[PDB]
Amino acid sequence: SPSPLRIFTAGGTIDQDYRLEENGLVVGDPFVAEVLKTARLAGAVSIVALSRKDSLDFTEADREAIGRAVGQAVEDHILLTHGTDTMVETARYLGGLPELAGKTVVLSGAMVPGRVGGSDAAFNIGFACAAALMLAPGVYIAMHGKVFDPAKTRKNRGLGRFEPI
Amino acid sequence: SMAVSPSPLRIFTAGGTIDQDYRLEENGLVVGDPFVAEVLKTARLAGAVSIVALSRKDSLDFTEADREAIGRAVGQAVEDHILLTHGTDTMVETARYLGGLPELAGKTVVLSGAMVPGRVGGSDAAFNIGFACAAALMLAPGVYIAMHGKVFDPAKTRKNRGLGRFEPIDDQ
Amino acid sequence: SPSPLRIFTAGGTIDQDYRLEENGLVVGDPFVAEVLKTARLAGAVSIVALSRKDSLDFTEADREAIGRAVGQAVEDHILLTHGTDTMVETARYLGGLPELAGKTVVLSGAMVPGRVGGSDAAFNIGFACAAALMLAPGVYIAMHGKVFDPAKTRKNRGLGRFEPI
Amino acid sequence: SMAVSPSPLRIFTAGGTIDQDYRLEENGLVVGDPFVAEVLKTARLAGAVSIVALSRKDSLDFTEADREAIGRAVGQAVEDHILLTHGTDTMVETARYLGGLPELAGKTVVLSGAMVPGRVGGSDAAFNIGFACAAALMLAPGVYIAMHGKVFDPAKTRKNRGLGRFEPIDDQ
Ligand SMILES: [Cl-]
Ligand SMILES: [Cl-]
Repeated sequence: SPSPLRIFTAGGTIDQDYRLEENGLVVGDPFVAEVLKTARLAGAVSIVALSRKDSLDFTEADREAIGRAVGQAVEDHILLTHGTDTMVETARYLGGLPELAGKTVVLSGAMVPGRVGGSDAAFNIGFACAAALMLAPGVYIAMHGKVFDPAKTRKNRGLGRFEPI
Repeated sequence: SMAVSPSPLRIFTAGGTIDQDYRLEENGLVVGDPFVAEVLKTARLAGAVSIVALSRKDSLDFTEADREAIGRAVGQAVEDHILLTHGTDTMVETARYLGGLPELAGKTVVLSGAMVPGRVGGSDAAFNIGFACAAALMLAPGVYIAMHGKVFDPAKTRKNRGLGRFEPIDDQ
Repeated sequence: SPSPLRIFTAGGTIDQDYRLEENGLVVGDPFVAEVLKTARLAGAVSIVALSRKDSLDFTEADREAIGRAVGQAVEDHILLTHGTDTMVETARYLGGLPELAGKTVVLSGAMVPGRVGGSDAAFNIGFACAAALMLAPGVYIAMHGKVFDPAKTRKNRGLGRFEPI
Repeated sequence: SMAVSPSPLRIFTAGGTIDQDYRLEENGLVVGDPFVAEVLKTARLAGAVSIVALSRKDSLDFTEADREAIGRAVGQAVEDHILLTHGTDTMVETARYLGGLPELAGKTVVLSGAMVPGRVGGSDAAFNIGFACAAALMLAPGVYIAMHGKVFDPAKTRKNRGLGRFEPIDDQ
């Protein structure tokens, strides 16, 4: 085989881990690296860290910086792992950038941290890798085993899911 | 009417390494329950996926009659998006057989599985299930093998039994 | 085989699990039950739920109620899973009760939730079950692969461990 | 002087089910690295435990010379608290052999392992390691089998190979 994939990590629930110092969860090392370590991949992949912030902390300036970072990739297939709180805001922002118009850009993450039992993360990473390879140029959210149009999607905080508007 | 989430994907299971589990009686691994069901249980799916168990035979007892039954089951499915979980040692033989059924011509059929049992630590299984579900939804009609985070053409693929990987057969 | 063991669950980090509604960890179902399900035990065990409170929330009245509950057990071998924040306070309280003087009472738990990767919980449960069977009547803390005297122990919050005073 | 945490327990590993792991080459389980090390890595121990790997032989290739080497290693240890991880099919034979060595008379020696490999989901291994570490520290000198959350007298124990459990031999 497939086209080279570049993966950017912006934090989120997917990456949370337990720390004794905080007596709870903190954004830790990118879980996507753990998943891809055992995926026995054939194709070229590179993983780059952007952020470990809470996605609620992202400003417009942070989304502009994420846009420029995705634009630094020569790869035309991109996965961004991200928190679900503001995944829609980032995805809509990227979808408006003429500079990304040739790329397939998929945002994903997890509702349950990858390091907690019963997580969606590994499935979501496989699904989102396929989506980043196979979908036409555009910006997408891949969650819940489907592909969402960011312009027509919202995060339901109370129900812990993405849904059509 | 209130929105109904479609369920475009059906899954069939034929066993293989992906489903192996330890049994005290055998003092070893046997083909267990379908591991794909465990992965989808926690995937928080928007739709549902019907998972239909076809066979758990050991690779050695898996016959041509068994492959026929798989082709009947895939062709009879209403869904046009199909994932078959299967052993890797004869996945190419099953994929090639399904590619020859004209009844499958409008369906996207993806075969997948795992090199390491899902119930053993460090398994490729969950990644492979996520990737193969997407592939079965997104690829054009045809028969494919989805492994190692890529798509293989069954007519141009072999299994390297030593290394536990699929490899392309290069054109000459 | 061994003498019957009664296990009481009072919550704590050991039992924490991720909930979408809280966007974080909450005290969930007792992890000791998950561990003992696969331990293939020969002996008689019964598990009883007392509390799912944060151990910091326990009052003197709650510790008196825990004492009376342990006293309702005919078993002379007792494990109490508990949060580490006030495990010493509960253990010292129980150690002062003449009514428990014939029982072996062991408190344990985990520094990392059992449902998070890399947890101490399963090891701690095996160790603490053995301790509850094998130690002389008394009240003990079993953590870090050793047995602590509650009267001579403190929880180091900053270092996430129990240590001699 | 500032307090030094003693390390009263030494661990020896002789393989067994507890250590089995999946290998692509064998298309199956082999005796892998010592799983006891994985469990103790995350136990947040106050002391340290030296873990000494003695053997990984398949039960079939495990010989009387191999049992002798285990008795030499346990007797030469400075520690008087010893846990040996081992296969369950011949744990009673090894335990009985060690019980006959006068050099072991002041040591508490516990044998343990797992019915299900540590690297397979749903394994007894971590519980068994915690329980057997405590047992090796708390029991009086002697040789014991610690499994199923209890202590077995090797002279009065058999393995039920069908059920994957140790059972007492009742006195008559
Ligand atoms: Cl938290
Ligand atoms: Cl095997």
